[PDB]
Amino acid sequence: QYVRIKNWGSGEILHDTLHHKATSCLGSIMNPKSLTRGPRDKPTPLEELLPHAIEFINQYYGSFKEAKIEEHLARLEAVTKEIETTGTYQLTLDELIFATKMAWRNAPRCIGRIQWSNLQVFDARNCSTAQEMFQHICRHILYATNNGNIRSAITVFPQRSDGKHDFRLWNSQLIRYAGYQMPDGTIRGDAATLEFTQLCIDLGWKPRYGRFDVLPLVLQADGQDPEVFEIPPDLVLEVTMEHPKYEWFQELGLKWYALPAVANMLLEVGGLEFPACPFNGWYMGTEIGVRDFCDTQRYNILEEVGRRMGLETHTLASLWKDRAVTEINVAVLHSFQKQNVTIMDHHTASESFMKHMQNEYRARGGCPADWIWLVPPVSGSITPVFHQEMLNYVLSPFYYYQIEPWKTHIWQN
Amino acid sequence: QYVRIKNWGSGEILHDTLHHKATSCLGSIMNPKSLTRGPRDKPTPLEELLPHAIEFINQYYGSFKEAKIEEHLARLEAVTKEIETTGTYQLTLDELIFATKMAWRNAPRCIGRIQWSNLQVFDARNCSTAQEMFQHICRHILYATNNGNIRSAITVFPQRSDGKHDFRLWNSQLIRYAGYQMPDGTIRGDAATLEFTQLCIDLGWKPRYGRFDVLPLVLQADGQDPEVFEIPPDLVLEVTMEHPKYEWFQELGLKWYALPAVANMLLEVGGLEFPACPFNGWYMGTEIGVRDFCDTQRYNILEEVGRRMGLETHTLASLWKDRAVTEINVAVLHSFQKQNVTIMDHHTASESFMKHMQNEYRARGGCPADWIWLVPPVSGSITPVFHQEMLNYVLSPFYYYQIEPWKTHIWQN
Ligand code: HEM
Ligand code: HEM
Ligand SMILES: C[C@H](O)[C@H](O)[C@@H]1CNc2nc(N)[nH]c(=O)c2N1
Ligand SMILES: C[C@H](O)[C@H](O)[C@@H]1CNc2nc(N)[nH]c(=O)c2N1
Ligand SMILES: O=[N+]([O-])c1ccc2cn[nH]c2c1
Ligand SMILES: O=[N+]([O-])c1ccc2cn[nH]c2c1
Repeated sequence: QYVRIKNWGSGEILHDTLHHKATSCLGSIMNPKSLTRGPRDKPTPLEELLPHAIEFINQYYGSFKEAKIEEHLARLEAVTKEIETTGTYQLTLDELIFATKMAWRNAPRCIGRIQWSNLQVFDARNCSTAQEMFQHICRHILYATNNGNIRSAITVFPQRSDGKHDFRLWNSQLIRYAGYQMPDGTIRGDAATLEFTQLCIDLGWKPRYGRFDVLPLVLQADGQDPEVFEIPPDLVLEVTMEHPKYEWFQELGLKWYALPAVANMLLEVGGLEFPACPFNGWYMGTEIGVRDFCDTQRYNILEEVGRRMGLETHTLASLWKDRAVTEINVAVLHSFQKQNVTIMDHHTASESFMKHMQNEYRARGGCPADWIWLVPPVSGSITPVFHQEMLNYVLSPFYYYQIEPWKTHIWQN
Repeated sequence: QYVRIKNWGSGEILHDTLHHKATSCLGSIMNPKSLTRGPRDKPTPLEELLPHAIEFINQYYGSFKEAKIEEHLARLEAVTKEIETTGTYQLTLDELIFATKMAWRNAPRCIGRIQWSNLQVFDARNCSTAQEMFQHICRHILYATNNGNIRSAITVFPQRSDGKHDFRLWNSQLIRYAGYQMPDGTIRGDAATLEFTQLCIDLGWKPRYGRFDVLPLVLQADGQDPEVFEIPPDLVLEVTMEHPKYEWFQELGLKWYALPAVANMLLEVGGLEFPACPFNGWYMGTEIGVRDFCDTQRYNILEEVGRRMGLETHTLASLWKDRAVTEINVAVLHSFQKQNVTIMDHHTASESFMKHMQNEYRARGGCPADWIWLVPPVSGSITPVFHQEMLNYVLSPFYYYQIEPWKTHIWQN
C-alpha cells in the first residue's frame, strides 16, 4: 500500500504513498546514470512524448483548487493536436512556471525546498544567440543579487528539439572562482575549476592569475559553438570574510561571492527537455565555510586557520579541526550578516526542511530526499535531518544532471 | 566487469569486483528487512544448507597462502557426510574464528574494521543454561575491559538448530544504562532504554532509579525463558566526564561505561546461524560525546552545556550547538585518556578506515560500506570518509540484525 518512515528523534511515523509515481547498491555515488539525462540526436519519439505530455497536463490542471474542467479537456486536445502537427509542443508560460517549481519541489538533494513555491521565472525561450543568452544571464544575476537581498530565480532557455540544436551553459555555476596552476607547483584559487579554467583560456580568456578571479560565462546556443563572455564585475557581489573576534581573520584576505546559481542542469517536464536553465537560491553557511573553504580539494584553509588560533595542529586527537572549521563558519555567517547579504545557517536550514517535509507528506504523501546530500557537512546528528528516515526517488518534473558538454560536442571550428 | 569508485578528495579511482559475491530506494532506513535474519521453526533445508556449507569451506581453505589441498578435499567430504547424517554441521574452532573475523570484516556499518584480524574468540557452543551463559558473558566483559586497555572479543553461543531452541541475549548491548520515567513527567537516564528497562522490571528487577544504573543481563538459552542477572559492578568499568579547562564540567556529574559491546546480532556462516554471539570493540569518542550525550532522545545535555559555556543558546545562527558539542567531545576524549581507558577520536578513526579500505580493495577488490553509517555524526566533510564513494552489499559470513526477541517468543510462563 505504502511505506512507513520513522523519525528516530521525535519518534513520529510517516506513510509514503508518493514513491509510486517514480520512474525506474549505489549508495554514495555522486553522478549516477539514474540521475543524468544526456544528449540525443533525434527528436523525442511521438509515442513516448504524447503520454508524458498528457500526464503533465493532467498534473497542471489537477493542481488548482477551483478546477476548471473545460480549459483542462480543451488544453489536452490543443496539446495532442500540436504534437500531431509539429511533433514537440510548447508549454504555456503558466505551465512552465508550474514546471520549474515542481522540478525544484522534486529535487532530492535540495535542503532549501521549503521555498519551492517562491520562485521567479525568466522566460528566455525566444533566445537564439549566445550574445542574447549572455544578456539574459546578466538580467538573472542582477535580479537574483538584488543588492544583497538575494532572490531565487530561474532563466529558461529554448527546449531541446532535434538534439543538434541544444542550448548549453558550459559552466557549473553562474559565478565561480578560477583555479590556475603555478610555476612553483602550488595551485592557486579554486582547485576544483582547474580543468574548466584551462578551457576558458583555450577559448581565449585572459587569466588574471589571482585567488578570486570570477570565471567567464562559456555559452553555447542552438547547437552552435561556445562563445566566451566575462561577467560584468559590477554584477558579481562578494562578501569579505571577517571574524567577529579574531582581527587576524581579515588578514587571511578571504572572500566569497553571494550568488549560488547552478548553471548546468537539464529541466525535464512533460517529456520536453531544457538543456539550459540556470537557477539560484541563496547560500547556506556550511557550503562556503566547510566545503569551499575547508575541503582539501578546494581552498583548503583549515590548517592555516588552525595555527593562527594557537592549536595543536599536529595532534589529531585534540579536535583542532572541529574547533577551527567552526570558527570559519562563524566568520562566513558573521560576514554575510554584517554586509547585509542573505544567508542561512545549517541548523536553521534543517529545522525548515523538517517543517517542509511535513507539509509535503500531508499535502501529497511523500517527499523525495537524498539523506547523504540533505545532511550538513558538519554537526550532522546535531541537526534533526540526520535522524529522519527518507526515501530517494526521481519524480517528474525533475532537474537532471547532464553529461559534461565538452565531452560530447560536434565542434564547428 | 566491475564498478569504478571515485574518492572526490584524492581523486583516486577503485574497481569493485567483490560486489559480485553478494546476495540480493531504501536510502536512510535503519533496520531494513534486507539486513535482518529472523526466527524460523523448522531446520535449515538440506538443499540450501549444503551449498552454503561448501562455499564457506572453500572460502576457509582458499584463504591460507600454503594451500593444503588434501585437508581441503577431505574436510569438504567429512562436512557433506556430517550433513547427510545429522542435518546441520559443526565448524572447527579454527573455522569459527575465521568466520567471526570475516563477518566483522564484512560489516558495512563498522568504522573500526582495520582491526578485523585482531579479534579474540570465546567458544561457548557447549553452553546450555542461562546461568552458564551469564558466566561466559562475565568472562567476556572481564577479558574485554582489561582494566582500561580494551580488547576486542566475541563469545559465540550454540548455533540455531530447529528454531525453537534459540540462544538469545535480550539486551541491545552488554553494558547499557537504564531509563526510568518519573512522577514529575521528566525522563531519567537513557531515554532510549525506557521500553527494555520496563521489561527488566517485569522480570523482577530492582530499579535503583538513577541516571547511570547499569541494566541487567536478560538471558534466554536453548529456546528457554529469559532469566535476569545483574552485572557484577566490579566488572563494569566507567569513565567520569571531566573537561580539561572547564572545572564546572565535573559538576555535570556525567560519566559513561568504557565497554561498547553489541549483544543482539546473529552471525551467519556456511548456512548456519548463531542467534547469540555478543562482540565488542572500543569506543570512538563521537559515539558517547555526540550520540549518547547530545541526542534529544538520549541524555540530551547540549543546552545544559551550552549556557554554562555562556552562549546565546537562543540564537540558532550563533552556532552555539557547534561550539558546545565540540567541547563535550573534548571532555569525553580527555577523560578516557586521563583515566587510561582505550578510546579513539573520529578523525583518527576515519584515516584508519581509509587505510583499511585500500587494503581491502588491493587484497580482494572490494569492501562493503554504508556511507550513511561510516561518516561521523559531527565534522562530516572534515573527515576523508565523507568524500569516498562506496558500495553497500551484504556478503557472507555476516552479522545480521534480528527481530526483537520479545516480539516473537513462545512464552512458557
Ligand atoms: C532558496 C535557497 C536555497 C537553498 C538554501 C538551497 C540549498 C541547497 C544546498 C545546500 C544544496 C546542496 C548544494 C551542494 O552541496 O552542492 C542544494 C542543492 C540543490 N538545489 Fe537547492 N537551495 C536553494 C534554492 C534552490 C532553487 C531555487 C533551486 C532550483 C530551482 C534549487 C535546486 C537544487 C538542486 C537541483 C540541487 C542539487 C544540485 C546538485 O545536484 O549538485 N535550489 N540546494
Ligand atoms: C575495535 C574497535 C571498533 C570500533 C572503533 C568500532 C566502531 C564502530 C562504530 C562507530 C559503529 C557504529 C556504531 C553505532 O553508531 O551504533 C560500529 C558498528 C558496528 N561494528 Fe564496529 N567497532 C569496533 C569493533 C567491532 C568488532 C570487534 C565487531 C564485531 C566483531 C564490530 C562490529 C560492528 C557491527 C556489526 C556494527 C553495526 C552495529 C549496528 O548495526 O548497530 N565492531 N562499530
Ligand atoms: C535515519 C538515519 O539513517 C539514522 O537516524 C542514522 C543514520 N546514520 C547513523 N550512523 C550511525 N553511526 N549510527 C546511527 O544510529 C545512525 N542512524
Ligand atoms: C562520495 C559522497 O557521496 C560525496 O563526496 C558527497 C556526499 N554528500 C554530499 N553532500 C553535499 N551537500 N554535497 C556534496 O558534494 C556531497 N558529496
Ligand atoms: O540555487 N541552487 O541550486 C543552490 C545550490 C547549492 C546551494 C548551497 N547554498 N545555496 C544553494 C543554492
Ligand atoms: O563492538 N562494537 O560492535 C561496537 C559498536 C559500536 C561502537 C562505537 N564505538 N565503538 C564501537 C564498537
